[PDB]
Amino acid sequence: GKTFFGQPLGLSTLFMTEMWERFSYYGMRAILLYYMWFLISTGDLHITRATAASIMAIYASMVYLSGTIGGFVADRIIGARPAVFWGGVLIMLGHIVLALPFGASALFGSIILIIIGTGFLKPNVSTLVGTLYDEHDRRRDAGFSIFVFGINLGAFIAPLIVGAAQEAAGYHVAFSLAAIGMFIGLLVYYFGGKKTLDPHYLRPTDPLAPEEVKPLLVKVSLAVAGFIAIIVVMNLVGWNSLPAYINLLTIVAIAIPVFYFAWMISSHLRVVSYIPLFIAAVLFWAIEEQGSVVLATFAAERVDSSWFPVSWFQSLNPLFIMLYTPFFAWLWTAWPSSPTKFAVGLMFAGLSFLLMAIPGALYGTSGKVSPLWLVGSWALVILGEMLISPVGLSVTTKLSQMMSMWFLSSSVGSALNAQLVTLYNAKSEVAYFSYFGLGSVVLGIVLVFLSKRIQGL
Ligand SMILES: CCCCCCC/C=C/CCCCCC(=O)OC[C@@H](O)CO
Ligand SMILES: CCCCCCC/C=C\CCCCCC(=O)OC[C@@H](O)CO
Ligand SMILES: CCCCCCC/C=C\CCCCCC(=O)OC[C@@H](O)CO
Ligand SMILES: CCCCCCC/C=C\CCCCCC(=O)OC[C@H](O)CO
Ligand SMILES: CCCCCCC/C=C\CCCCCC(=O)OC[C@H](O)CO
Ligand SMILES: CCCCCCC/C=C\CCCCCC(=O)OC[C@H](O)CO
Ligand SMILES: CCCCCCC/C=C\CCCCCC(=O)OC[C@H](O)CO
Ligand SMILES: CCCCCCC/C=C\CCCCCC(=O)OC[C@H](O)CO
Ligand SMILES: CCCCCCC/C=C\CCCCCC(=O)OC[C@H](O)CO
Ligand SMILES: CCCCCCC/C=C\CCCCCC(=O)OC[C@H](O)CO
Ligand SMILES: CCCCCCC/C=C\CCCCCC(=O)OC[C@H](O)CO
Ligand SMILES: CCCCCCC/C=C\CCCCCC(=O)OC[C@H](O)CO
Ligand SMILES: CCCCCCC/C=C\CCCCCC(=O)OC[C@H](O)CO
Ligand SMILES: CCCCCCC/C=C\CCCCCC(=O)OC[C@H](O)CO
Ligand code: NA
Repeated sequence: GKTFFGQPLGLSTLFMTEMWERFSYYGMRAILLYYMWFLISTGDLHITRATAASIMAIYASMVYLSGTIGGFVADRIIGARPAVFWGGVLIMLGHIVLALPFGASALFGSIILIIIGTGFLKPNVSTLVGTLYDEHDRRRDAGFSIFVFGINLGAFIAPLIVGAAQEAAGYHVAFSLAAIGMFIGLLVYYFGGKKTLDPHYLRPTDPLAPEEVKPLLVKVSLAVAGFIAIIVVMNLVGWNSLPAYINLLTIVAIAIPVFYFAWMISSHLRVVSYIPLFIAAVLFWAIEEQGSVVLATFAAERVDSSWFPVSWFQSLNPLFIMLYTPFFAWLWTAWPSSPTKFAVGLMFAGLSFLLMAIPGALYGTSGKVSPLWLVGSWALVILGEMLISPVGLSVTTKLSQMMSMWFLSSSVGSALNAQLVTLYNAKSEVAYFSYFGLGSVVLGIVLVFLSKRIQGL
């Protein structure tokens, strides 16, 4: 029978939908920080570079958090297929906003649009992949792997294409390419979906019952009122700078999992066992998410890249994932506990940062070093990713609220980054990499020691 790599044909539509959406997202990620440096350098945007770095991290943190809500809105209110569509429209508008002839004044609107749009789309394209398969279809794992390959393909080519356009034709043209990529995704998604997706998913599959509407409304309104209350009090007492708002969002992103732990623990052994795994994932993702902030800074300031666009380094994360997956797929069938995998994963992340301490220690920080240092850094952190990422969902489910905590681990890690990356600068380079690299190796060794008990729990 006709398939797409052995899978139902609908996977082709969803593969390309996600590939082009990830193209738009990671094309933006690869130039947004440099764009803020440019807006800063012309006096248009009145922040420090450290705040610009902080923004990048909390942006990612909010995007991951937003994805924790989009499943519910689709399943219970609008349906999965319209969530992916309108989510894509919002993503597209978010890039259009940065393509328009504005400067710093458009940044917040773009960020809000992409936060909301990505939160609608990302959980719900993954849902639709599952809908391709009946309950006990054994292809299900294979289809999701092919899907993830589409994600990485889009992440790989976007910095190449969008980053080259940015240097040749300017930031506005480059962001317009991100919007067009999403537009392409919407075209394939809309017309391909009708031919291959079940019309059942045009509507919520668990619509709010009559008595559930009001409690939901009350709960949302109380949250909005509380948040706005905190913001007026912040402005009355004079905590109204941009870093003050970033600290508020940091606190919110960390509090949400902390309150969930307190809920489950006080309302038991397995849950206690998950604290060190969640912390290990948080720290892994912190380092991994710094590729686009701290390593991107290092790439622009300290690497000799005179002959190629410096945003291209952002292709190495997905490149290594793609290159490594055959070897790791063979390893998991030829061959370790998940707590051991997390600990070794954190150690590789720590090594990836220790490695970057060497060129400044050996050559000084005033010159430029070879791109191969960053190539080796991403090689190491992605090695850890191959250990932690394929199992993270599994371990957290082996042990609904908590299922979402796996996805929150990368939001918390990015929120931690919003604080940490403000410490990175030309003068702190070597100590920053040394401290956080060694610190992550040491905690990886701690988790190794704890790995047996956790295995029991
Ligand atoms: C099984 C996974 C393999 C990945 C391991 C990769 C480890 C990376 C080590 C760093 C090597 C790059 C540093 C060498 C370098 O910078 O060369 C500079 C020189 O070419 C310029 O004069
Ligand atoms: C049980 C472990 C909890 C995980 C928390 C992760 C670490 C969180 C905060 C560490 C912040 C202090 C680092 C400041 C620092 O010394 O950086 C060094 C460098 O910037 C200059 O020497
Ligand atoms: C597959 C299992 C991997 C197990 C690896 C065990 C740990 C490997 C290497 C530990 C090296 C950490 C040394 C850090 C270091 O020397 O930095 C010193 C520097 O920070 C002093 O300022
Ligand atoms: C300039 C005026 C714009 C007014 C906005 C109203 C837009 C109304 C319809 C736009 C056409 C796209 C709707 C299709 C849709 O609902 O997608 C969900 C599912 O994917 C349908 O297969
Ligand atoms: C579902 C969570 C929704 C949370 C919404 C609040 C998050 C809003 C923005 C993310 C943090 C970005 C703040 C910095 C920023 O917006 O840059 C604006 C320009 O710097 C203007 O100076
Ligand atoms: C609903 C269709 C949405 C499709 C994506 C929207 C992008 C469409 C066209 C992009 C045109 C934007 C040109 C960017 C631009 O003006 O460059 C400015 C230069 O810096 C100097 O003019
Ligand atoms: C965080 C701010 C964003 C808040 C947006 C969430 C919207 C909150 C409540 C929306 C109510 C959902 C529509 C109600 C509804 O469709 O009722 C139909 C029922 O299925 C039949 O009784
Ligand atoms: C921006 C978030 C602050 C809270 C405002 C969100 C509330 C938006 C809509 C709530 C309207 C109540 C929904 C009831 C409803 O329309 O259901 C109709 C039934 O389906 C009747 O057949
Ligand atoms: C949901 C309604 C609550 C109000 C809008 C939600 C936005 C949430 C957090 C705002 C944090 C981003 C602040 C953006 C900004 O430009 O602040 C910087 C100040 O202008 C510095 O003086
Ligand atoms: C699921 C629970 C959600 C809990 C969210 C609680 C957030 C409560 C308070 C946050 C207020 C702290 C922000 C103000 C602040 O830190 O100022 C930063 C700088 O010191 C100002 O210069
Ligand atoms: C599908 C594999 C195609 C070949 C690798 C794709 C390259 C994508 C991004 C490269 C990021 C920039 C790295 C620059 C670099 O590695 O140059 C190393 C040179 O040997 C140093 O002169
Ligand atoms: C268990 C997987 C670990 C992968 C091992 C491969 C990495 C082997 C050595 C990495 C050390 C990188 C430093 C190389 C170095 O410092 O050379 C610098 C030269 O001066 C550049 O000309
Ligand atoms: C298995 C391959 C792993 C390759 C990475 C090995 C990393 C091991 C050690 C690198 C740590 C270098 C620290 C450099 C340092 O802190 O020196 C400080 C100097 O005084 C410069 O301020
Ligand atoms: C010059 C560097 C100093 C040498 C450091 C290398 C030490 C390498 C590994 C130490 C790990 C200690 C093993 C403890 C352990 O694994 O416990 C066994 C159980 O499986 C733990 O749950
Ligand atoms: Na360059």
